[PDB]
Amino acid sequence: VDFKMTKEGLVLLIKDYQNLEEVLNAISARITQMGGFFAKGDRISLMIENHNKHSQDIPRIVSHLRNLGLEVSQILVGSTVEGKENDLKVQSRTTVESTGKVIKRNIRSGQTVVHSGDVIVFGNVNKGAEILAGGSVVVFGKAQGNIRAGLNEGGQAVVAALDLQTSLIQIAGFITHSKGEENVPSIAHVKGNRIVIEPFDKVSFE
Amino acid sequence: MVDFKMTKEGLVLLIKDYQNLEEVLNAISARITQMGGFFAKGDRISLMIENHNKHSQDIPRIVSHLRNLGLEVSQILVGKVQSRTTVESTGKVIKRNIRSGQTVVHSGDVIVFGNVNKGAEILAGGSVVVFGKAQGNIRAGLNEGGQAVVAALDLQTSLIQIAGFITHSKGEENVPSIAHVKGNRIVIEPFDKVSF
Repeated sequence: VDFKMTKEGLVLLIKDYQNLEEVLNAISARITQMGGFFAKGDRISLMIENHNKHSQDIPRIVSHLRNLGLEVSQILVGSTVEGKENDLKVQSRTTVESTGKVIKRNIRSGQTVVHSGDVIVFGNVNKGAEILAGGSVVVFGKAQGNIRAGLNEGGQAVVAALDLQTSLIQIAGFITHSKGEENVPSIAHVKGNRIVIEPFDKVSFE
Repeated sequence: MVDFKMTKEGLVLLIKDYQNLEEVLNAISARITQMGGFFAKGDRISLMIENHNKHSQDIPRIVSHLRNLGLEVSQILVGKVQSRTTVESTGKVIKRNIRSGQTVVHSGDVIVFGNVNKGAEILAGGSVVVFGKAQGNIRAGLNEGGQAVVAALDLQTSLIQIAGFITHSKGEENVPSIAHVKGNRIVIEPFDKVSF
C-alpha cells in the first residue's frame, strides 16, 4: 500500500495481497503518517494489483477510505512502470459515486454505487448502473442493471426491489440472471445452494 | 440512579429517572464494574426505565451500551410491572415477522423482510424498511436524526416517529410508501412520487 501522485491525480496503490486486514491497517498507517494532510472532501483514485482476485474487497476498502475522510472517485485497472511507479499504465477505469448507506435518488447508467454494508436505494437503479455492497441491497423502486451483494457479509445477504428486473444479481459466490415478476416486490436470496427469487409474500429463507 | 436487582422476572436493570443519558450510560458502566464477575458475557437481563415515556428514544443506545458490555436485553419492563415486550435480539436484517408484544431495537438501519404486526414495535437509530405490511409502532432516526426514513410495502402503522417528529397518518393501501421529514412534519408519499 502506497500513495502515488500521477497524471490521474492522487492514487492509492494496493499491491497483490492475501490478508485484507493488513491492507486496511496499512492504508490507515499510511494515512496517519501524513499528519492530517487531507481536507474534508478530498478524492482519490484506487488501483489494486491483480484486481480480479480482490474485486469482492472493493466495498470494504472504499468504506475504510470513507471512514477516514477520503472519497474514492474512480477505480483504476492497470499497473505502474518499473522504475517510475508515479507513472501509470491504465488499461481501464470505473467511476464511483460518493454515496452512503442510504441513497435518495436514481442510480443512473454508467454510475457505480459501493458500500461495505447494506445499501438502501429510495429510487431506481437503471440498466447501465451497478451496485457493489458488502451486505444486502434493497431498492425501493425498479432495479435494473447489475447488483452485487454479500461481497464481504456472505451468502446470507439478500437483494430485493419493488421491481426486480436486474440484468444480473450476485450474492457472495452465487450469480443469476433470473428476474422477478413484473411490478411484484421480490427478494433474491441464497436458498438450497443457488439464488432463488420469490415474491415478498411467499419468501422462505434459511 | 442505576442498579441491578434479582426478581421473579429474573435479573432486571433498573434505570431510575435521569436528565442526562450520558450520565446513565456512565452509571451503567460503573454499576457493571461494581457487580464484579457476577455477569458472564452471554448473560441476559430485563430492562426497566422509570419515567419511560421520557426516555423512549434512548433505548437503542442503552441497549447498545449494555450489549457492548456483554449484557443482552431480552425484554423491556414498563413500570411492579405494568406492560412489557420481548426484545427481538437480532441483526440489522430481520427475515421473519415482528410479532405482537415483540420489540426490535437497533442502532442503525433496520430492514425487515416480513411484517411488523399490530402490537409490535421497532426502535431504530436509523432508517426502517419493512418489505411487507407494517402495522405496529415504528420509531426511526433515534440516533441519526431527521434525515432518517420509514418505508414499507404496506405502511399501515399505528404510529411513526422520526427523530423528534411523530405522526399517526398512514400510507395508501398496498402502495409502497415512504415517511420522511419534509417542511417540518412527517410526510407520507408513495414510492413513485417521493420528493426529499
